Amino acid sequence: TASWFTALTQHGKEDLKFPRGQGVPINTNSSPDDQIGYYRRATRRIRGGDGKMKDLSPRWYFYYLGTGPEAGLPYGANKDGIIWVATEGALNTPKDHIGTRNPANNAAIVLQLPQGTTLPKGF
Repeated sequence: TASWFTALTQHGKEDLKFPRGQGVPINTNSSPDDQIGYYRRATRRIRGGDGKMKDLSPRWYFYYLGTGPEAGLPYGANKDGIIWVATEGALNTPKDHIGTRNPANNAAIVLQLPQGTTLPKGF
């Protein structure tokens, strides 16, 4: 269970969020009804240089609605580390026909957004 897309890295202090209508990654292999889902924060820890564990910059992976680690959440559900995005005209239906990616036979799609998308500080 992998995201179809590469991650957004949060270098700043602000959690990811998008104005309504923005934030769905571009995917030419999906249609207007599909453009809806969530980002999920994935945090990694590493052995620091001084020996103590430390956090790396959080990553945010996009998943289509009804897929991925929170495949059961309905759109808009409040849950820490989960933020919601939807393009105008998407259908609030699970996207099982898109699903998630098997790295064995599909590279990640480099995450792109249409120009002029409003990113928070640090993304």
